[PDB]
Amino acid sequence: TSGILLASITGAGSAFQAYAGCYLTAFRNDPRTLTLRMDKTRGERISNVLVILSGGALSHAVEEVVQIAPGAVRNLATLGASTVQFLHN
Repeated sequence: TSGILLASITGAGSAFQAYAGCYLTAFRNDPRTLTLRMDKTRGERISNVLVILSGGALSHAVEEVVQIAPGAVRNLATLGASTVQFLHN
């Protein structure tokens, strides 16, 4: 239960370093979804990000693995969470 509050992510987007050399932008285009665009990885290889959603409607955190190429997008439901963190899987 650490991260940025989802309420602080807007349609404009915010950029994160998930782990060394791996950068992504998160956008919140509606209150139910989080859109992740992969921006850069070491060697431009497929990412290996762990997304952790917590708080809010969630009594316990939920995690999702995101393995996508730079330039690709992953949409995920936020499940009423308050908080999100990006880490290395």
